[PDB]
Amino acid sequence: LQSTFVFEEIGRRLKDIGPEVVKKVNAVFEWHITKGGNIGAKWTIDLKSGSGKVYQGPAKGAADTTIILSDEDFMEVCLGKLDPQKAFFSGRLKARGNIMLSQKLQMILKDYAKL
Repeated sequence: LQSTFVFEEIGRRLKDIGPEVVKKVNAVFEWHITKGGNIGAKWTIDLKSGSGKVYQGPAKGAADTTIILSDEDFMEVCLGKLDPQKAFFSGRLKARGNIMLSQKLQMILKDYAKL
């Protein structure tokens, strides 16, 4: 899966910026990465306490938001070739629970990525 390198890089960056992100975000994001429409990987980005954490599999507690999309579509979002809001409205990106939290996540992580 192409997305594995991205989740690992998010975990490495959270070592440095995690405390500041956690204050601004305050939530737990679960990711179901599909291939052949079948779940090829699950990840959690826990931005709720400490320096935050990225780990494999479902949230240890409740996830605020769950996003489901293909490995390819996830990579296209990360490469700026697919707008995440456009993918959502076209039905390529599924988001459950608190949908707008994940758009907050998008904005904050884009800000830090520019530093």
